[PDB]
Amino acid sequence: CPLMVKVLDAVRGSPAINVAVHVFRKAADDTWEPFASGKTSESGELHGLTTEEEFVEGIYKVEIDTKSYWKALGISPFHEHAEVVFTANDSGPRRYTIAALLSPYSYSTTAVVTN
Amino acid sequence: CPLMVKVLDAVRGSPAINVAVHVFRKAADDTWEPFASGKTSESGELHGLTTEEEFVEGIYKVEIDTKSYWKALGISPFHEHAEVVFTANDSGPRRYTIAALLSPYSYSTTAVVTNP
Amino acid sequence: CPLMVKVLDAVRGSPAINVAVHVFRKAADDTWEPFASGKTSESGELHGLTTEEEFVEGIYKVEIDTKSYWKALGISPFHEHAEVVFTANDSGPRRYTIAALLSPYSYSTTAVVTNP
Amino acid sequence: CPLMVKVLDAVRGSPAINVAVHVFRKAADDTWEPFASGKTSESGELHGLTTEEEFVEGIYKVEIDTKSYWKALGISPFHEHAEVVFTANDSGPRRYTIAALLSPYSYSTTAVVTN
Ligand SMILES: *B(O)c1ccc(/C=C/c2cccc(B(O)O)c2)c(Cl)c1
Ligand SMILES: *B(O)c1ccc(/C=C/c2cccc(B(O)O)c2)c(Cl)c1
Repeated sequence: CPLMVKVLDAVRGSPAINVAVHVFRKAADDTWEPFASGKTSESGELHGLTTEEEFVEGIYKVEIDTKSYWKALGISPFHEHAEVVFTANDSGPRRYTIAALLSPYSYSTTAVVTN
Repeated sequence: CPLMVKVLDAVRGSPAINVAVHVFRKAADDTWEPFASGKTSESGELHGLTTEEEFVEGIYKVEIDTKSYWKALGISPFHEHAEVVFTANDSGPRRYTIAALLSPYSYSTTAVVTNP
Repeated sequence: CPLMVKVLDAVRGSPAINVAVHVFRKAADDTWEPFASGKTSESGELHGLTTEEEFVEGIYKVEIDTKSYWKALGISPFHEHAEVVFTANDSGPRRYTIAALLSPYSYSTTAVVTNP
Repeated sequence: CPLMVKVLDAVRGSPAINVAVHVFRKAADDTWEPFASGKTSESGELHGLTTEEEFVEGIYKVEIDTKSYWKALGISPFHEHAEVVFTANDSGPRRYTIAALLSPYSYSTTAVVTN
């Protein structure tokens, strides 16, 4: 698990369950090609998106469908989705956790990058 | 205005209006003495808490009554309040904005510190 | 001023000054068309991006160039930028403030939406 | 583990390691009595603070010594510490994770409350 995504709900104080997540890698023509996707688990987590062989250096975009998550809960959301765009850098063995904390009109995201 | 408090609502996408704020200052005997208090306005801002003369070096606690705020909107929030504790003016007088972004089970706070 | 962007620095406790901001609008062919751009001022605010006439219903993307900002301070940040994507004015014209609080490996964003 | 504390570093993108955490419970005279404490692990986590028998309903304060954490890294911090004050409510079996994401002039905290 070179790449994990974790999503939390700031309104209900819970994991954000069954949230669609799409990962894209930037191509040479500078467009976003699908790379991996899934739905978050009961623990708000999404594992097994990629493997260390496939997860090469490059720019990646993690898109979290926050709008559908809120809509299914009956709450009026602001954002179309939440997007996290970052460079994967090989300099040193790294595991990446992309965490997002969601509110209807706000979100915050952080990266936890470890050996 | 050496100390201003700004409060936003992350559920409604609006200023957080009518939020009670209490400020304390740590006294010599190490207890929290009441220093100033007020209510955020329609813009979510609380001005006029203190003056440059009164706002001396010290350790201050800004306690924002988040629970009352959420309860009136029908939500039973996690936190009793949000408190922000910091040393002020120890390198000379500064202007401090204490900003908070509120959700029922979460909040964020940041400080903007400027030199007049 | 129907659209304003405000950017704060969580490491320095200050406005984030000289941050490039690019705004796009989703066109009919579903591509992102350049809509407006600018630089945050000394107060971390970016005013004057658009007008009530120009700022029609649509899906907008506000892209904040966080990486350039951190790089100039010597920090190699995690994110390429912060992007904020939202439908605007679909219930009539509103005023939008897009606020962001920046750290090298993290950021938060919130929207304040008011009705004039 | 009825109560867990997790602390992350937003500047370095890592767990906040070896951070002192103090938990207090509010007493009848409305003063804060020490309840539990520890230092965060290598994963920025602090487990085993209490047990379900001891963790009764009441108001608790979690104090995170953020100032010492930043000082030991050579970074000038704003806050004296970060404090999280909440009511533990029995209505339903609950596990509490108090998470905090730290910057030198800012922090955010959320509660993840699950069965
Ligand atoms: B939590 O991660 C968080 C707290 C606070 C803010 C916003 C602060 C703000 C917004 C508009 C104006 C001012 B001011 O200096 O008058 C401050 C965010 Cl985005 C996130
Ligand atoms: B502030 O706006 C903020 C606070 C906390 C988080 C996420 C915390 C987290 C990350 C990974 C795992 C767990 B856990 O419950 O084991 C919690 C963010 Cl993104 C932002």
